[PDB]
Amino acid sequence: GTFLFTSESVGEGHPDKICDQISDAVLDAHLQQDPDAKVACETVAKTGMILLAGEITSRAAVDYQKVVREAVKHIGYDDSSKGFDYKTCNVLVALEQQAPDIAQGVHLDRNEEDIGAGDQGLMFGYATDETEECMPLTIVLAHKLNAKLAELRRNGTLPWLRPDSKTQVTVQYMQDRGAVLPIRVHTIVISVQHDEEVCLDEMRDALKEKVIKAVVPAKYLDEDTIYHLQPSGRFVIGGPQGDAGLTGRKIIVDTYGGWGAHGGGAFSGKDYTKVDRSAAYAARWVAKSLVKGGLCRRVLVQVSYAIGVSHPLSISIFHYGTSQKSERELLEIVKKNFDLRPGVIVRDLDLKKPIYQRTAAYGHFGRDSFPWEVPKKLKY
Amino acid sequence: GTFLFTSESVGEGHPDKICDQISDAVLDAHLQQDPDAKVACETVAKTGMILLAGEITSRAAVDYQKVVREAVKHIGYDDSSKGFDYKTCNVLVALEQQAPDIAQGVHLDRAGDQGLMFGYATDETEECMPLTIVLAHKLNAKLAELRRNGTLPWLRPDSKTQVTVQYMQDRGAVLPIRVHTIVISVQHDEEVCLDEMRDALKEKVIKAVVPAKYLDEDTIYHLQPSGRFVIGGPQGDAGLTGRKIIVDTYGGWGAHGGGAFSGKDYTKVDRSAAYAARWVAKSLVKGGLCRRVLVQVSYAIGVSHPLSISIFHYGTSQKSERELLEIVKKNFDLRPGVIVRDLDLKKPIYQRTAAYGHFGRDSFPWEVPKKLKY
Amino acid sequence: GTFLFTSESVGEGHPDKICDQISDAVLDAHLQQDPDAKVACETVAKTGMILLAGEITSRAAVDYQKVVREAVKHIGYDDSSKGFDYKTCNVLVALEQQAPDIAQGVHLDRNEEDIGAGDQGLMFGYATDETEECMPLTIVLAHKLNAKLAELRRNGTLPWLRPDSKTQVTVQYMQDRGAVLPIRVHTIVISVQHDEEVCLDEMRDALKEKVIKAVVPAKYLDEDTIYHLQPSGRFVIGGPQGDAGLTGRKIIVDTYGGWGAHGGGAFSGKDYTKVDRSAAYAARWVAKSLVKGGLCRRVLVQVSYAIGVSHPLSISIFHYGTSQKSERELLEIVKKNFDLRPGVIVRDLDLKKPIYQRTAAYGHFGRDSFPWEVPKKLKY
Amino acid sequence: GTFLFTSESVGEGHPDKICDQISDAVLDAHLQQDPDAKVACETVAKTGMILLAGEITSRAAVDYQKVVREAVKHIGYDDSSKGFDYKTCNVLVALEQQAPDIAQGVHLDRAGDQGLMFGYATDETEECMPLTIVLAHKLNAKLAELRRNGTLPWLRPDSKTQVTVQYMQDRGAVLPIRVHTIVISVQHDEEVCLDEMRDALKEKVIKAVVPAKYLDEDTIYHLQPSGRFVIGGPQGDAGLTGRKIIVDTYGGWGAHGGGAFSGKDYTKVDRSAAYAARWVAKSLVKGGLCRRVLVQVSYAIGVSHPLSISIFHYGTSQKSERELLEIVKKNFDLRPGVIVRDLDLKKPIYQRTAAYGHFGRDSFPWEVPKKLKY
Ligand SMILES: Nc1ncnc2c1ncn2[C@@H]1O[C@H](CO)[C@@H](O)[C@H]1O
Ligand SMILES: Nc1ncnc2c1ncn2[C@@H]1O[C@H](CO)[C@@H](O)[C@H]1O
Ligand SMILES: [K+]
Ligand SMILES: [K+]
Ligand SMILES: [K+]
Ligand SMILES: [K+]
Ligand SMILES: [Mg+2]
Ligand SMILES: [Mg+2]
Ligand SMILES: [Mg+2]
Ligand SMILES: [Mg+2]
Repeated sequence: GTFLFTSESVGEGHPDKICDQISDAVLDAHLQQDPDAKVACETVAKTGMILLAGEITSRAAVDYQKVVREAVKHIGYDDSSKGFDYKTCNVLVALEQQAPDIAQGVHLDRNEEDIGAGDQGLMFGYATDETEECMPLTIVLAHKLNAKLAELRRNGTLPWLRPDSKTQVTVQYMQDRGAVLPIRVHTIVISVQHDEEVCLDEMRDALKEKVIKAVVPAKYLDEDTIYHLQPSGRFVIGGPQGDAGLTGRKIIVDTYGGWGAHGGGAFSGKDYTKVDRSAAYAARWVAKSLVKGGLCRRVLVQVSYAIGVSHPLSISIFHYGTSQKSERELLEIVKKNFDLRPGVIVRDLDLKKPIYQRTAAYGHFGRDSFPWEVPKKLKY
Repeated sequence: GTFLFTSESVGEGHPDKICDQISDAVLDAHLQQDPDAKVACETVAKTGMILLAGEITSRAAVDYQKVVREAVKHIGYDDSSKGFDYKTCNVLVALEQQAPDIAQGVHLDRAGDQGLMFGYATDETEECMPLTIVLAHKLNAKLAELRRNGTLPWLRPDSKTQVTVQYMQDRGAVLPIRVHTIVISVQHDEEVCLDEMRDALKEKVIKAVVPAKYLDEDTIYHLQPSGRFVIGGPQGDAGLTGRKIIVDTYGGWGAHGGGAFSGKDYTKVDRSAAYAARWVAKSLVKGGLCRRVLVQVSYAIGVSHPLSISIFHYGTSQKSERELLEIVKKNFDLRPGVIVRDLDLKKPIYQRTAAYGHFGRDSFPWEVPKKLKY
Repeated sequence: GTFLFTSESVGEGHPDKICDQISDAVLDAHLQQDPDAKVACETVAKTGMILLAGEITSRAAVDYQKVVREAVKHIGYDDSSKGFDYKTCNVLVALEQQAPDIAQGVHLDRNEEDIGAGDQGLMFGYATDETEECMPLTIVLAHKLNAKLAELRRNGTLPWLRPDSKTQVTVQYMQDRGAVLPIRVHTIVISVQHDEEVCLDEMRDALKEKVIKAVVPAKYLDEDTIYHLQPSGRFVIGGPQGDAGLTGRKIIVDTYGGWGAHGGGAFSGKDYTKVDRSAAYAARWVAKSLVKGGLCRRVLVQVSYAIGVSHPLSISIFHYGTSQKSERELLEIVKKNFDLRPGVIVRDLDLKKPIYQRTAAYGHFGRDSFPWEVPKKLKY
Repeated sequence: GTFLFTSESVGEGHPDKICDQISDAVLDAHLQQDPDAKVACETVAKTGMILLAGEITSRAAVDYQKVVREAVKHIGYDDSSKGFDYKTCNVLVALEQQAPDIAQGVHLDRAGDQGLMFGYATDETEECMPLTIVLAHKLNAKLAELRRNGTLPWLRPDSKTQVTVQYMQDRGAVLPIRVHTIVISVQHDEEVCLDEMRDALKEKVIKAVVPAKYLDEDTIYHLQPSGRFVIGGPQGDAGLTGRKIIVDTYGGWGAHGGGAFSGKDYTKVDRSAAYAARWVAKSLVKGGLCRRVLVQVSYAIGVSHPLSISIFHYGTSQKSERELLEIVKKNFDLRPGVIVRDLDLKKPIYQRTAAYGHFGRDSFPWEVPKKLKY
């Protein structure tokens, strides 16, 4: 019955993640001035360049140079020696108005609850009782390891740390009547960018003692746990230098780390009419409500939409055999407790609030301060 | 016992898919001249612009003006009236190409990344793929065919489809009963009327693609649901490489452990090993060992052979998951270098993978089952 | 004593001129909302692309996509068949704030009259009594031929005309005690973009009869005047297609067509603190005031500046031998009648007004509606 | 009888001059592999960005990453602290290159543009150039020399200079009396103080460059007149090719009929014929025929020989303007193809022309006088 599972996470300096964070900084800037801004901001990062491309219709007046550069500064790129500098990089902007064909078809002249989905697509929600955050342990640990790196970097506990990082966590699992039971951490891989003025031995020791031991519960670590710390050796240069990144290229990392399923839509740079984000958030909220409500131990939720149509086209519940209720009974409960129109989801989850930059690293799910992470008390 | 499941696909002129096709055209162009080229090509598309970005190690000299413009012409974007024109678009090249290692070039006498790849196969179609995503793909292909042959000359290249199937289950296998809902949105000229479009989409597209047994009086049609789709392509929506990874794979079914395919050469194990894991899954189903199967392959830093393989048959096999694993190990060598030899992955066939799905197609080595010995 | 002289002019669709006009559309957009905007907007045009690059510090909120596209539409590029389309071209924007080192050094915390020159440089003014506009006849005729093409194109008199054009006018001159006397037009070259649906014979006839005869005084045209009309044959595609243009690459065309001298500075995209524009305008005003005042028949004026310094570093007057007064006497007259500080020039010539897009084709000099073309009555 | 005249020059790291040097580096790279390459390369520079745009017909395969980055490194922009770094800048390539004509490539057995070009020469310096622009150039060169040898290591690459000379005239010749005003603005580090900079600029730069006879107690110095120039290069001011055409030529003296030089091959007659007209003017002065001279050469559509040549000697010749014209016609063939052979203009020497002036330099064929027969 046993298996290994591995999830990845990347730090704020990974070029794909730079792009997600910039995209969401641009979104939040619009939303601070215009709660109804329509935003579809894609970011591209490569040697010496950030480019913004997409569609925005907004009453806000946003200084894109400042927003981009300040976000790059926040990430921690302020020098050639690091591979990238917010002060001297190229910032190119190709942002236009949202197509009138789209605007007319989705949101123009409609009451808020009746706003059409901004696009077709499918979205999944997932939850699992194996952690208190109702997330897979592999992806929880991978994200927490990258967050701890950035925390220690920014407060000066390990001042040699730089922004680019990647972590991979392999956990050995047992199964229990469709639930999954994590038993031990099999392997932890951590690669992190660093200043020239530190040796590998010191870094590797710090990674084990100040990062891994601070984050991973001791019960899961044992004599046979494999540690690959700076496995490729030195990593002085990182970020976009000799690399290319794009918004929405870490969607598995952003969600459940390979668990459950994904509908393919990216989250970052998109306002709530883009169901790729708002309905995946709501479906997470549904999944977590079902598990915390004690209706199942593990659950996958699918929803889908058509451009310009307010209501979901389909809703599906898969409980992995972990409920006394049938999947049809759970679906009926979901339909009685949730209204998954984007114009209702927006009110329920407060999705005009400019909190999206916070979502763009360390996973969109599993943190308690977001409204989709507060379970709904269900009536049935 | 019944449930719904939904998958989508997009056309060749969807802006994200334009980028996947260009990224793979770039890969193919390199491989044609240098079979050992290393390519990590990202494409970005917005109004008027094709931007290429990324890292290449290669001996090839590629004419990007030609490669990009021919791809765009082939997709069908050849006039400003359509929103994009291969003749007049801006091709920006930001690719960083270097020569291969000098010392090894003169060495005339001749993978480590912790993660997992998933393969999936189901007997519900002959493609060994979910019906939802098979139909979604074929609906886009049909639109391109009818556009290109002049049957529906009001069609433009950008299209999206979505199919919801009502299924029942039988001992872990999934049995399609009927198509519940079809969405089609396709870019169009300024003369055709909405009634005429909706009729053609049902009668000449959907009914030519979906087996009649799956269509009934209750099937729901959302055809041109936005009302007007004249602006399309990159003009309407920015595109990037690797933003249709679920379209490229299994449509929400099975699992995905991360990574996009297009614009990456065969040494990127998250492409090559995903193709191998598909090959294994399809071999098990076509071999009659499983009706449905998820093949999960983990690789470790410092091991070439997989760290571990798990086979999840959903209860559709008489044999245990452990017995199937033993059959897999005796019949497949999933070291990444062996994969690339067995599936002939140095050949420039990647552009063809970049629309209508990487899986389920009638034309790639990973879609040819291996005859298993056991 | 005789010589030939040739000047060129280009139409609004010439790729360099597209860039000047866009640069000045961006300037005027800023100035409409913020009269004190600092603008240094360079434009680049090539196949399917307009890029803006430079420095702007302004209270205005400017929609660069709309400003660029509307200017391209105004020029007349709205279809692939023409080589360029405002609807579907790429517009990239790389506009940042003016460097604080520059701002502090030039204009910050200073009274308006004491504002420092925005840069060092040298500038020339020129005037000549050979036309009523006080301009060389070669450049007057070259500009007027391109203007007449755009006029007839836009009002539908010759609907096959497209925006790209180039004209070259060779005039035979005599000299008269340092003045120049135009005698005859030696050669007129006109190339103009056109729709596919017209033949060369019809175009050539129209160019002679509706353009050249409407614009060039009959006295200068004779039996030996050489006409090269569509000399390279068909010209269906023009503008940025397979070409590249930049702001400030037509500075000779913009000024005196090869006559007098040039200090090297471009005009378009620059607010009045950039002496490259404001002091060249003032020096034109000085030159024209001297000629119309009857102090000389032909005159060249030089001025120069240092970054951050309000006053000119040098002023020089060269009268070609066409005055009874010495060059030193004329200089003394100029210094008594003009204050060539940029902060004074701005008030005299009304240079915060958003009229700059009008300057960007058909020459900055010679038109009566601009304040630098109204002679100052001189006291001496 | 005295007057002032002012000319300027800029350093290698002035952003417009960066672009001229890159455009000509691109030209040279093409010519090194293909002497018949046609090049019209525009460079744009702004914070973090080198953009190449333009049309090329050539058989060469050029590594733009290398050509651009090496040029920037050579100029001295190698760290973010200086505002620009060759290591980390974005190189965007939008050049459109095509192969030469297929039919003529197989033709194995082997200019029309109405306009004028001006040449100018003056005996006031040995360079045969105005003192104003000679001094302005040399002041920038001195700054680069002292920066590069570590004498003044607080110097950065971006610099501008301007020199105003008080002249008298003698029968049309111009005689420099004294330097009236010097401006120097040069980018600098964050540690050096303004007093120290101003002293070094006067004592180690100006006094090492300007002949002492021209400096006096009344010479006006504007050294670092802005007060602070730490931000510089493309970060501070966008650069473009062909925006220093007066710096490249005669500094306001003589005349200019239009056109920039850099990034254009020898078949662009407004480069080649401008060089020839300089050659003619310098030959007349060095031959003792003129002290000062403006050579005006007109070309006509459909004539290879110039349509007309006028020689304006300002009264500095015993011979009439007509007699000088006859000497020019007997000694020079100004057909553009003959020019390119005589001045050896297919050689890749253009990058060297792109800073410190095209005229007056000790190293180009157009600056070597022709011995005249008359
Ligand atoms: N007016 C429209 N109606 C329906 N779909 C559209 C429209 N415009 C663009 N699309 C499609 O939706 C995607 C996301 O906006 C585009 O890439 C395109 O395929
Ligand atoms: N703070 C400054 N002081 C003086 N000159 C400057 C400053 N910043 C830039 N420059 C120079 O002036 C030019 C135009 O702004 C630049 O290319 C640069 O050479
Ligand atoms: K059990
Ligand atoms: K998009
Ligand atoms: K006379
Ligand atoms: K500039
Ligand atoms: Mg999507
Ligand atoms: Mg997309
Ligand atoms: Mg200037
Ligand atoms: Mg400049």
